[PDB]
Amino acid sequence: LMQFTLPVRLCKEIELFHFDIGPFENMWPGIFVYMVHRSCGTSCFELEKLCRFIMSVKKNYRRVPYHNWKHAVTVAHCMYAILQNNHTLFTDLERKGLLIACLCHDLDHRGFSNSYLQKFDHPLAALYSTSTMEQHHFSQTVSILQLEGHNIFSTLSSSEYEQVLEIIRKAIIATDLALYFGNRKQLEEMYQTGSLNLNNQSHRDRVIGLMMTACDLCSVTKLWPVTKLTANDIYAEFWAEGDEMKKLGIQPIPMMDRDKKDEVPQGQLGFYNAVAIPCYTTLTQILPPTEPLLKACRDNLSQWEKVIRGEETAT
Ligand SMILES: CN(C)C(=O)c1nn(C)cc1NC(=O)c1nc(C2CC2)ccc1Nc1cncnc1
Ligand SMILES: [Mg+2]
Ligand SMILES: [Zn+2]
Repeated sequence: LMQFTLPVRLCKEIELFHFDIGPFENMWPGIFVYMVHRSCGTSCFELEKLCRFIMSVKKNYRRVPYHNWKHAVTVAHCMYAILQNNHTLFTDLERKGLLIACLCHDLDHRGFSNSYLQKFDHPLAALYSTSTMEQHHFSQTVSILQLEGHNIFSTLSSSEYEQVLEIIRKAIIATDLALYFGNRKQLEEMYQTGSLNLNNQSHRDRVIGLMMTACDLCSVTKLWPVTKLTANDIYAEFWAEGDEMKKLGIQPIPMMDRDKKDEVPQGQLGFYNAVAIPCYTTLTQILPPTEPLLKACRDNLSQWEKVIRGEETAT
């Protein structure tokens, strides 16, 4: 067989949750295939269809500061690390579907929130009244799957194809952060009452939802220099959206106002406490080997505190 390999440093460090995929775009499809071959298997996908699918997905991501091709592969790699360290817990269809869900989860993102689309009266807001962008991301995934020579699931039965698409659909919808709050609360009680049951499909759905949120935010789980630089990229988008809110004569929320740039360290503090820490805490309870995500999330929370006390800088 033709096995995918990586340089020595990458081969070792890709197994770490805090791996950064690096600045060479041309290496990211190779890295994604390697992760697919090792987490799923070399026979999960025809290599020629996968490559065509990968390059078609890449083409349908946009040149935006944060919600771009690099973010898709990064999110997929966080899922890879969760799968390799919990390998006994997941089905064949789930390994197949989830890495693909992660690659496709922000397809055709123009760098604007569901809220901006509602206030702008974007046509997508008419079509999908909730999880607007996320329903578009799924719609874009299905389009690509339906291109000639792009059916990477061609060997699945009709009912399997439908299950894996349903895994992908729910995984992509779960990245709507507005749904994460409710989902984490439900999973918290379920765990603390001992009712959570991984043979319960509606419970699997919620756990995978939580893995998708964890994967989606995994930029807060990287070494500090990666986390700090990546924060410029998301705020570059938040600020462009705030400008656009102002153009509609609407005051943006604080994190999207580029005039409130000096309040980023406190807004980050707010975000780690209200969102990130709860997220990885609950994920660590349910999947103990996902610990290093929460550790690295706490370490970066500590770094934002150092920035607020002026012991560290945010260039
Ligand atoms: C709901 N709330 C309160 C928020 O979304 C929120 N409020 N503030 C003040 C910041 C927020 N979010 C982010 O910073 C953020 N969001 C996403 C998701 C929503 C798009 C992802 C990463 C984020 N950060 C980040 C990224 N890469 C490196 N380091 C940090
Ligand atoms: Mg998204
Ligand atoms: Zn995302």
